[PDB]
Amino acid sequence: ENLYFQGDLIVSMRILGKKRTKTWHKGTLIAIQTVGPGKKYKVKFDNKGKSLLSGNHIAYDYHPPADKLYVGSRVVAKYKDGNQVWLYAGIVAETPNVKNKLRFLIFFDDGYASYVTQSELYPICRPLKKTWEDIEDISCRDFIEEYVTAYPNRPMVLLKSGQLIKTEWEGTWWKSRVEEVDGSLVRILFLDDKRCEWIYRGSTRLEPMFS
Ligand SMILES: CC(=O)c1ccc(N)cc1O
Repeated sequence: ENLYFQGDLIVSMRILGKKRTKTWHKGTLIAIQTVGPGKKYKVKFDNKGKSLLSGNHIAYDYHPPADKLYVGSRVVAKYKDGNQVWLYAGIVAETPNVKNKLRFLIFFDDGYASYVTQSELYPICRPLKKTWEDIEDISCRDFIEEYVTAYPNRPMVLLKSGQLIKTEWEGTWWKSRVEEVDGSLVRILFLDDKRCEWIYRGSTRLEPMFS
């Protein structure tokens, strides 16, 4: 059947939709379709191109109130990529507290982690019951499932600036150095390449965690 209303969604609403590039873009909800127990949402992107999407592949164009966000919430967030920014899907790993200077920690679907503000988040409209089950990469999906279900039990390595450690990249161990710590994240310098990455302190990419 063709619907005009479904839960709090209404045909003609402005929304965000997931493109095949896996980045998220503004559009209009132009149709809602049922096939028995299934629902699909037809979106016209601001370029006139159209997709028929599942409810976990659309998000509201508004910032969620803090009482609606939990560890494990499915969100779209601002993803900082060199000098350019995209909207990309992730999972809430931490809500604001004194130790994180009142920020949200996001674990993005590609395995990147970053702190963001409430004004950098958008809630997915129809998340799955197990919110991690639409993460395409198997190793990223299994990590989130264990993290979210074990919380608040979170093994982490205590690190200090200047500490020499081994860090994983492309399946092997690299000589690296701790440059800075920010809450649950550490900035690692790869010593041969002379470039940095922000990594979660509970990641088995850090040899001390792995051991
Ligand atoms: C270790 C880590 O930071 C991490 C793991 C899985 C994932 N989907 C996203 C992530 O950010």
